[PDB]
Amino acid sequence: HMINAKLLQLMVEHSNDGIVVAEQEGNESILIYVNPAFERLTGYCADDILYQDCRFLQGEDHDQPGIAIIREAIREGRPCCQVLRNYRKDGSLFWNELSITPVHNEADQLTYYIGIQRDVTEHQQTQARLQELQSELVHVSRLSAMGEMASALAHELNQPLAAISNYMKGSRRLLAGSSDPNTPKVESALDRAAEQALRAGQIIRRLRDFVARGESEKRVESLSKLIEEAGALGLAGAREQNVQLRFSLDPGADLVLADRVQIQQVLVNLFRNALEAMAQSQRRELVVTNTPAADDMIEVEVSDTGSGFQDDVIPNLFQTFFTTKDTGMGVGLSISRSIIEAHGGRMWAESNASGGATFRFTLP
Amino acid sequence: HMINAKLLQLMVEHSNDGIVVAEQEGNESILIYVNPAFERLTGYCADDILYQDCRFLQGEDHDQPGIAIIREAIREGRPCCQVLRNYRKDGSLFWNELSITPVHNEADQLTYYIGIQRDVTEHQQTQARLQELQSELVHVSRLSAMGEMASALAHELNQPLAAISNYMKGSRRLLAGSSDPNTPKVESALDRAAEQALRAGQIIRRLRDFVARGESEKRVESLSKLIEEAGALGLAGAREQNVQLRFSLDPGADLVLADRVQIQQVLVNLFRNALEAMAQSQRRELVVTNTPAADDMIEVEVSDTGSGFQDDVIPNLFQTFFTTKDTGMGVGLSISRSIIEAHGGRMWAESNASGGATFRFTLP
Ligand SMILES: Cc1cc2nc3c(=O)[nH]c(=O)nc-3n(C[C@H](O)[C@H](O)[C@H](O)COP(=O)(O)O)c2cc1C
Ligand SMILES: Cc1cc2nc3c(=O)[nH]c(=O)nc-3n(C[C@H](O)[C@H](O)[C@H](O)COP(=O)(O)O)c2cc1C
Ligand SMILES: Nc1ncnc2c1ncn2[C@@H]1O[C@H](COP(=O)(O)OP(=O)(O)OP(=O)(O)O)[C@@H](O)[C@H]1O
Ligand SMILES: Nc1ncnc2c1ncn2[C@@H]1O[C@H](COP(=O)(O)OP(=O)(O)OP(=O)(O)O)[C@@H](O)[C@H]1O
Repeated sequence: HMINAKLLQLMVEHSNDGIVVAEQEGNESILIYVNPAFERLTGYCADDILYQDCRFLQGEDHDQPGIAIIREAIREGRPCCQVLRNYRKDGSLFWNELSITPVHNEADQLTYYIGIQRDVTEHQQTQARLQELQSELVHVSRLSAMGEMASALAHELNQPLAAISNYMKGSRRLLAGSSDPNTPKVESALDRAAEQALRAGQIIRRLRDFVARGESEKRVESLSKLIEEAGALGLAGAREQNVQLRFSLDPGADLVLADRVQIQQVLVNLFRNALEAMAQSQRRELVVTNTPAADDMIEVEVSDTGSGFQDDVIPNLFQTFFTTKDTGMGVGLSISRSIIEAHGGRMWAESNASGGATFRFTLP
Repeated sequence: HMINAKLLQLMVEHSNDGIVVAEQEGNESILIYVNPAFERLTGYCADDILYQDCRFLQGEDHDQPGIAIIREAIREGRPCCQVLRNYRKDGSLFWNELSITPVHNEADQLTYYIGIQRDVTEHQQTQARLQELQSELVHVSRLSAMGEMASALAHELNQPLAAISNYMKGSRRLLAGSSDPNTPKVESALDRAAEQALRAGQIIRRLRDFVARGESEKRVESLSKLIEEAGALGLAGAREQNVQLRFSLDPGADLVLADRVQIQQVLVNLFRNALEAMAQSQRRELVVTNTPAADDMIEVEVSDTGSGFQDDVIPNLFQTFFTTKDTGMGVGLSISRSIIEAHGGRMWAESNASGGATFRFTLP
């Protein structure tokens, strides 16, 4: 009609997408045409797999929810789109997105099917990794948050509880030189008061290390990889708010010794902090840069042109619970600073020439 | 090469996927064939859009990154796959996935292109909302974890600190009827000891309500909608780990009064907990069901066939910090029960007949 059928077949033959045509034979949907893209996608030759049902690509994996959906859609004659785990000739696993359209041929009085097949292995794998990274980030966020919470309340209670015990020791000394008949009752009451104060010390340390159970070591980590992993989580919104991203990396300064989950959470917090500071900024530029620093250490810098720092803010930063945000907890930077220094580096902040914020840290 | 080109054209014509053929004319890739699927996808008639470049679907939206990728891929003759913001005839926006394959016809000495076009508007939208839900979950996880923590250490310290103040009041009472010369010194020391206890009392509530700032809003919420949002986060792996999902919902008993972020986080925890319990299970079945239930309420049930509960476990459940997991906090169920009861319902647990766990809650 619009185009020669010979040309249309030529396009299908050379399409980069897997395209097959199948023929209904009872409970079989036997292949009657496959294009070279389908031969590459599946690793099979056309002369081998023709005139049998495509379900052989599943091989052994039959507990897939999409299989029943396809069978019902074929039984109803309606099209369908499902993702299945298929296996190529060499046995390698790929996820195959099947777009199947049942078509009825009047000339044959027979039912055919056209299937467009696309490899979504790369989509499934990066998505599955993001769910790992999302659950990993949530887990370490909750653990470290209560960790900073526990050390904060412990240190802030350290002074009043110690004062209580000091007043007990002083009162007991005053009561030592006493002959009053009620003195032993007072001394016993002061004893139990001292015990309860010490027990409060026991309690806070007990619930502190209940959320600190499970701690890690360090390993060789690629900065490129962890910057990309942290960016996938923390920088997902740059395009919608027009933040210009620049990752300036040093190939000579790419491998560091770091525990990947702690540096991930530092960068996620820095990335999110930077996006928030640039919400109302006219210039929106985020730069990440690595250089060797200290004496045979390596420094990573993340600078923004965001809302920046008032004169009083910078020295109140990296301090537990300090925040300028209505809903901020002010623990992100405090946890981050402790993490970088525990890795053998230093972490600090400064205003940049554009009125924004610059954070630096070093890693070995 | 295996089927008649007329039959192959018949399949392309009736494919549920948009399939077009274009012809290179300098910097133009003019349409020479579109199938009815593309006419429905684009809302245009074939007689209208033939023999012009498909770029009219972009309209004015030319600040799309895929346009440069497609233009260069066409210039190089290599295939490409990009998603673009296109607008149909009525002006409504849809996201279009373009698989373009440049093909060379020797008979013409001309370059053609075959394009498979599918509407991915829903995929892009559910993914963008999923990115929102992930950041939303991280935010409230850290907030609520320190929130249930703030009440936790306060409740465990409530007894020793109250005892300290009571022993101060009792000691002062004993010292009232005393003539010993050192008594006024003792009384003054006991006063400051009591003051430090009260100051420690202030401290825990102060650091408690620093994380209680954003805590107290409610709203009308759809259970169907929030179950799907929670499922997107918590149940993302059911298909890939072969968990059978069944949501048996009643549309007449679907709308409840609930604060959506807190119930979402309750469900996310239940969904992840259920997947973990079925990690080593031979039968993997997850059932979510809503029914009318109480004198004013509607009940939602989440049942699994997972590892279930040892005989001693259930009575320590819904209790803060009780966990059977090496890395667990044991606050999820505790936070969940407080959230559901604050929303006017009740929450409890029981073992099911398959050896797994069943959780129920009700909402108005
Ligand atoms: C045109 C067409 C193409 C198909 N391609 C594939 C495929 O590439 N991989 C696959 O695992 N199943 C594929 N299937 C699905 C199988 O043909 C089969 O219908 C499905 O596994 C469910 O059928 P069953 O319930 O009889 O197993 C395709 C089906 C049709 C109609
Ligand atoms: C076969 C084919 C189909 C195309 N279909 C679409 C389409 O449906 N929507 C769209 O926005 N662009 C589509 N394009 C892309 C445009 O034709 C154009 O190449 C693109 O906008 C980049 O070229 P330009 O930089 O000259 O605009 C298609 C291209 C080809 C070759
Ligand atoms: N990129 C930045 N630009 C400007 N100010 C920043 C930037 N990053 C952090 N800050 C400042 O640091 C303060 C503390 O931030 P921090 O990361 O510790 O926590 P937060 O963002 O307030 O809260 P939360 O713990 O919920 O993430 C913020 O209130 C803000 O004033
Ligand atoms: N669906 C379930 N099947 C079996 N056991 C479960 C299920 N849901 C919860 N549990 C049990 O309840 C215990 C407490 O769970 P809870 O939700 O309070 O926290 P958690 O999963 O241990 O930790 P976190 O709060 O960090 O997620 C778990 O250790 C687990 O043994």
